[PDB]
Amino acid sequence: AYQLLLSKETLNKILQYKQNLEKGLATPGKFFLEELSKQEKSISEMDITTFTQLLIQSKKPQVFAESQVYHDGTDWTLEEESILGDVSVNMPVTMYNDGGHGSSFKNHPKPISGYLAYVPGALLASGSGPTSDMKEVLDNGKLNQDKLNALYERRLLPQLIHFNELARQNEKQAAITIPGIGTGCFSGAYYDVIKPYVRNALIHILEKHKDSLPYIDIIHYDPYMGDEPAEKKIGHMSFRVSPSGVVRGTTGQLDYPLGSNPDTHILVSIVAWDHFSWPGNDYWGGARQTDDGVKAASTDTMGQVTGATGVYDKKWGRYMPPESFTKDMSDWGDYVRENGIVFNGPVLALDKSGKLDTLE
Ligand SMILES: Nc1ncnc2c1ncn2[C@@H]1O[C@H](COP(=O)(O)OP(=O)(O)OC[C@H]2O[C@H](O)[C@H](O)[C@@H]2O)[C@@H](O)[C@H]1O
Repeated sequence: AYQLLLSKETLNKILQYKQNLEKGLATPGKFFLEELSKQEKSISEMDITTFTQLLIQSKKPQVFAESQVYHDGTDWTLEEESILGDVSVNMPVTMYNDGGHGSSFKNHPKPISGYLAYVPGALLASGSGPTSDMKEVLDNGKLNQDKLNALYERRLLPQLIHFNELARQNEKQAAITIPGIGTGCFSGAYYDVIKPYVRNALIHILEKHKDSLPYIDIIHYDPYMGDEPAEKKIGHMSFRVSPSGVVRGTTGQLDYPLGSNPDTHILVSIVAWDHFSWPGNDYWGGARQTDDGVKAASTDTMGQVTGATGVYDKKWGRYMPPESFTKDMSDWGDYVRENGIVFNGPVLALDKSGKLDTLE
């Protein structure tokens, strides 16, 4: 029902980390250790896929990565955090509204079927000393455009390759909507300077891998505000920058961009996710707030992850937990605590040749 993806570089980091845990050169963080203790095998006796799944399973339904983490053995180590930020997840979804924040959403008369790809952006904020992503892309506290290009390339390429093959298997092209990933909460002190960097990072990936993405046609980038409305042609792809608060009538994220439709294109939206949380994040707590929480609440994301069938509330634009649970603490996070649900699924990685395959 959901699929975890990662780059070649991320699998090399899992491999190194697994080796170090076997050799005694590393010790696991508190939350990864808790998930290992719920299982019988040791680090040495486990395969790389089981190891990867248990590290991903340390994610909690709700965690604010920018403010609630210490980046040490008390929660998640800088090593685990390096791996976790690179993990993305995708799932097919029924989109019930266009994704408008607050009361602005428009309900789909007939729910649209598409896909969500949850990808964490550069974590450049912290309430406890520098993050793994701050160490990588910052040179003396200044944003490095080329290091940011490398980070987003590593995170977004496994999903871009995944949806390119899916659109070829469906005989359609791809229409992908992308928000201003890493430009809000995760930008920290760089809030006033980050928007051009994320837009240039997306241009860079699509310019680099255009030969590997033929069945990808529309890229609709909506950073809400702080970017000039523009149309750019990257090879065969059309990259559009249409900030909703700048360009009135902009197509919503969970809606078909202009020049795409259900018969010619498959609809994919990127979701600005968190290193340490389950896909919905804030919406596990009932709040339809961030890009992450608005997109999970506006789709059946919670139904995909928990396996339960919820009920869409047209007035609040939220996918609510089953009536049988609530009749009796009734948000989606309490549903998972009541039923013992864990975030654990299949995981694929890009190999040397640039294709997705098993981790063993
Ligand atoms: N009313 C609005 N309507 C539409 N878009 C908005 C609005 N306000 C801001 N945006 C834009 O929505 C875009 C994304 O901003 P963010 O949601 O913070 O994403 P991140 O990657 O920085 O932080 C990830 C964390 O936030 C989640 O909790 C996750 O689970 C993580 O914890 C920005 O371009 C905004 O300008």
